[PDB]
Amino acid sequence: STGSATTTPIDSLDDAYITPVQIGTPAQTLNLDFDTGSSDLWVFSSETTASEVDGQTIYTPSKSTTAKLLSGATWSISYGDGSSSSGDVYTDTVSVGGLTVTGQAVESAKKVSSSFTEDSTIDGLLGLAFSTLNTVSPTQQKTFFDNAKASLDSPVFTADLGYHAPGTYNFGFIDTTAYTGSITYTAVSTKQGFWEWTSTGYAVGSGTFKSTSIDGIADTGTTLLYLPATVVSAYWAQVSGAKSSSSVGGYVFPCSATLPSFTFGVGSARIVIPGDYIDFGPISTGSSSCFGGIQSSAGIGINIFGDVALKAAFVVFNGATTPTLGFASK
Ligand SMILES: CCCC[C@H](NC(=O)[C@H](Cc1ccccc1)NC(=O)N1CCOCC1)C(=O)N[C@@H](CC1CCCCC1)C(O)(O)C(F)(F)C(=O)NC
Repeated sequence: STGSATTTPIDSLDDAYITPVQIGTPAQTLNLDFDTGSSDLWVFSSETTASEVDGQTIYTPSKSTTAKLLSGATWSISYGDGSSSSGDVYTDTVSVGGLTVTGQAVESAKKVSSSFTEDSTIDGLLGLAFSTLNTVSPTQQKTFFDNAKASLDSPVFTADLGYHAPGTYNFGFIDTTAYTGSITYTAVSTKQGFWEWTSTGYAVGSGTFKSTSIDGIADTGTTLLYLPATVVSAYWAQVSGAKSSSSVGGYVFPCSATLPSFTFGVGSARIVIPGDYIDFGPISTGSSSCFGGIQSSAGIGINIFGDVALKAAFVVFNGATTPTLGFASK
């Protein structure tokens, strides 16, 4: 079996991608952020504290015939940006893109932080990292993908993010029309439960490639590219008024710059992020100072290939028994 769903940026900087998902019987449609660095499917719900919901679409398990409370399960997550949510758990049927999974744990928020409340177009998350990270206690629950994987023609999904434009997640199959040339696949480490891989090095603009291993995670739920403070200095040194800013917390640059591209290595292959994908945009409505898309990881403590990097590529998460990550140009 297969499924094919359209994800669409939430805003005109592609800060994040929402993808329609059907939960329950009959279907409730919520739009979920597809998250490869987390392993919880959680949703806005009927049980969500009322003062914390603001225009989001809520799951009402009371209305679904397939919904069962999972008695005493609780869950509680917190993420890189300090956002958090917790609450209780049903199981229910979930479809993505035609692909149906029965008995999926759907974690129902009771309490979300302010950051969630603020973001009206995201009605919760669909984790796609490794099931080890799921936070439901006391019985850890499986991911959407792990539940599908039985049924799948092929235990891969693929991510094909767009630059200011809709893009597609596919389960079960590789669209050989979606990419040019060949996919290079590269080993994953599951140890910390991330799709963990190692980049082969980098180029700035039309500079020389440096060979150098950068360990990072492929993370569709993280907006920017976060690189070691060395790699990142190299890049912004090539941008005329660019500097590191304490008030902004970041690398800023005059909006009037052109950015050079960034190449990252995948085995012997090279992926090139066009300069314009790096252009985040104005830091504050009407400032002549723009925020960059390439940011240092020193403070976070892993390297993240976020959406800037992965929208440059057609990406396969091959969830075989030995997982791999495949990258191709498109
Ligand atoms: C500092 C490094 C991590 C930050 C990363 N978040 C991000 O990258 C959020 C994504 C977002 C877009 C729109 C609205 C709200 C959030 N964006 C963000 O912080 N910025 C600030 C810089 O401008 C660009 C957008 C993150 O926490 N990713 C989570 C999942 C998200 C959490 C917040 C809601 C959206 C999804 C993650 O699961 O992928 C994780 F790996 F980082 C994680 O915490 N695993 C436990």
